[PDB]
Amino acid sequence: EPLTREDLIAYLASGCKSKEKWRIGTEHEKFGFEVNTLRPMKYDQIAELLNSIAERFEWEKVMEGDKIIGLKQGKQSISLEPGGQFELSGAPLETLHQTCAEVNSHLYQVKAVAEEMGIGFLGMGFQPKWRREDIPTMPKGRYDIMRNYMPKVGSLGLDMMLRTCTVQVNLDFSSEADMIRKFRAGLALQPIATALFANSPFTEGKPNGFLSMRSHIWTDTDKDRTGMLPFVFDDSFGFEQYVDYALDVPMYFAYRNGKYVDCTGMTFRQFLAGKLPCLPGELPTYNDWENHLTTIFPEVRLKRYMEMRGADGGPWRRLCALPAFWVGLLYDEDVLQSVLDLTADWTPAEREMLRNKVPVTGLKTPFRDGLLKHVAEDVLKLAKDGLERRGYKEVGFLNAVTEVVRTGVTPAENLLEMYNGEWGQSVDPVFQELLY
Amino acid sequence: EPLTREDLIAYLASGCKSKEKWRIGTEHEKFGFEVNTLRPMKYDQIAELLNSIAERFEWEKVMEGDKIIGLKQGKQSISLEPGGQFELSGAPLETLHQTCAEVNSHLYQVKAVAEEMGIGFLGMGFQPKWRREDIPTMPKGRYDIMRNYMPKVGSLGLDMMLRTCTVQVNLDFSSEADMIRKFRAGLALQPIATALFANSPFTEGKPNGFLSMRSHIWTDTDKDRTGMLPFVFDDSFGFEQYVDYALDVPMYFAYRNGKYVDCTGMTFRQFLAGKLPCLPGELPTYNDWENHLTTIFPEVRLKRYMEMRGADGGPWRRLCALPAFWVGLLYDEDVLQSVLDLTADWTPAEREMLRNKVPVTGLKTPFRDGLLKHVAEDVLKLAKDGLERRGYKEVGFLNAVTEVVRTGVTPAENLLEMYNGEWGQSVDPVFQELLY
Ligand SMILES: N[C@@H](CCC(=O)O)C(=O)O
Ligand SMILES: N[C@@H](CCC(=O)O)C(=O)O
Ligand SMILES: [Mg+2]
Ligand SMILES: [Mg+2]
Repeated sequence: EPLTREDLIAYLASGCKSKEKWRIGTEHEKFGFEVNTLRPMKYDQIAELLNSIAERFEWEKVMEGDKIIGLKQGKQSISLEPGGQFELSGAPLETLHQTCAEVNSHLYQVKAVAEEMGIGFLGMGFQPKWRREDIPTMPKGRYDIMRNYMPKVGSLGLDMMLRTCTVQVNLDFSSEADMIRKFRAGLALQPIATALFANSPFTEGKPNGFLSMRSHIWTDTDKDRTGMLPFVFDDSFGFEQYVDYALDVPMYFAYRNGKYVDCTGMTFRQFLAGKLPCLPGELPTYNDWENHLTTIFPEVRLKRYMEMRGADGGPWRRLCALPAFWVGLLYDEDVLQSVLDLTADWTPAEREMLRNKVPVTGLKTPFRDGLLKHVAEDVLKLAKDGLERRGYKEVGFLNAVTEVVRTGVTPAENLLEMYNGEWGQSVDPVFQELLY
Repeated sequence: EPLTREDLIAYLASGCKSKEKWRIGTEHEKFGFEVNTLRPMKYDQIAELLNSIAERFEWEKVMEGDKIIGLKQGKQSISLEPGGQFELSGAPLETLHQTCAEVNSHLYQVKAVAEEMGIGFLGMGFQPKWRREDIPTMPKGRYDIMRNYMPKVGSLGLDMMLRTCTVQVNLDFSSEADMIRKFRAGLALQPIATALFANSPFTEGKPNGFLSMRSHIWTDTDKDRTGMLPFVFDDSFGFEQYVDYALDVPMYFAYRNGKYVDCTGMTFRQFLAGKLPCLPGELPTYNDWENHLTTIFPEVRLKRYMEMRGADGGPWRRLCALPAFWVGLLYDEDVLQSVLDLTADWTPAEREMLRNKVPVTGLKTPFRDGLLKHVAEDVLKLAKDGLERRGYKEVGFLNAVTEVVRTGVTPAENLLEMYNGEWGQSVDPVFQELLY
């Protein structure tokens, strides 16, 4: 009995969980580099790193052919982005104390192997030193397919793939109503998160004119699968409408017979009808749908959980702060409403503007009769309220962004200040400044 | 059916484990201090620390009355030495990668709570700044009993209790023959470990004339229950002879009716006969025997496992190095024999001398036609051989002592060099230098 559109809707809806079952999934990506040369870490070094972590700390190996590309341990996964960015996808955890302990565990295991390899890790949103052609490409079929497709849909998507790092958080919803509310809160506030975590002002050894070049890159990666999703704020919005959106987003690939088939320029509607030209007659599974859902990259993404996709990679205290920010805003029901009331009369154009201007000016971005800084003050207060109300003593995790909001000065701006003062207008010291 | 001497022997013998079942138990102690004042951390702060770790990181509370004095999580325990020294007693682990991960986990959890309390931790062998009367006394009955007894048996035992920190390792034996061999290897080499980890040259803000004042303190704590145990090297030595030794060591207390009874100046032989004056008619259990065994403090201690008791507390890389040192020497059968051959013609006087002089001169201690440094070169080579042969890639854990052996310069000596140069003959910067 083949899958239908209605099944695809139900798949998203099956993510619905009672408040007591809500968890926090935190993912972050890091640039590996040779300590002596600063050169980006190569696949051969990455494979040694993965193999050694697996043996020392009891992880299961994830393979593509004879190539190790990741690790699994319970509900944690370690994986590789296209330019070797080294990712932890954490477990679904109950508290942010557990989240930060999980981040520390990972950083410890990584460094315990990498140190004798002469390898360091950098927490930034965009690779500050090296050109696109300097970046190692990982031996993964799905990335080869994507690398070929990116140039067809934008100028900066290859930089997304090879030269950016994010920290994100994955969160749960209890119902469609709850999902709609979190999606709208998450989208309206995403540019505030982008500003607070902005950490990518350098390209190839110089300032690039941005505070988050990473966030900027996502505005010219591919228009079919990015952005602020204004339709989410339409009264019609719901699981059904997100499915229709996703069905309109062209496919990258389908996994069949052990490998990723290039299905670029094709649609999941074709797949549903058994009429994918890359796979004539094959019918999709839930895994196929899940796979397709994971090729969509808006500022907030929906699957069986919701992803806040807004934020630059950063040092460990910000890795623990990102999930804390969103937990406080979205996991307290009153605070969630407060965000909705705060952002209720924001127009589609205003949201779009904030998303587009924040990468340049961060919290100094003008907004109405003031700066984005003033809105960030209100939102941070709310985030702290929600952590306090959770009763787990998690509010100290927002310490790492309290000073940013207070001063209106982003992390990227602090880096630029060092670059111009103490660093003698070189980015090389950032590899010590932001070393894990 | 009451316990007999033969049962007490069998209790030690029940520790015997097949090589595949051997594990590594690592314990270390740390001084807590207020970051601003450097004052030693008080019991009220300690209780908050313990309570917060328990709640955040899921530890079970260990109580004495309404007073929290420790935590339990599986086979790990956190506990308090008499002056508040903050101890982790780790799980029995298979590899040193696991050991060091365990140390990191603990340091992370401690710091994650202590930072907002304004509390730091110092890894040293002896409290470098404060007087004996400055040290908080923990509200534990068994320590109150001990504090009263110490002055009756030495001048420095109160300093042992209040002002020292160790890192130790607990290891397994397969049989009585194996136990005898490890005990003799462990005793003969203990002063080499003491020298390599020597990290206590300051008393009350000045140099005290030693490299390990901590190790020195153990030579005037109590002669009945300390030292190099020359009888271990007698041909008669075995489980039986250790039991006779322990039976000769006077008791501190017995736990009965929820509390520690003062049984100082009494013996376990009295207990065995039901003739303890502190507990007339009570007969001992295995727990009572275990309790008594844990009031014996030689350079190597025997219970159901063997403890290397030689080494000063220190920074995290030395916490992982201590257990690695002994694992390489004692857990490879060939290396174990090599240690025995190396130390075969060492006399009781020579061993005693090394134990007594190492606290003053470390690796510069004369020994025969050279310095202790030259013996340490041989022993470190052997330790590395044993780690290599284990096949777990654990040899990098001896990196933290390779330079000490090479140069013949102890950690204590490096501290003294800083004290006299950069620190302006104050010990206060050690609280930053050796901050966890
Ligand atoms: N590395 C991308 C995110 C890639 C992904 O996980 O989809 C970024 O910096 O935003
Ligand atoms: N704190 C003591 C060891 C105490 C014990 O655990 O018996 C030392 O520095 O050696
Ligand atoms: Mg990723
Ligand atoms: Mg102890």
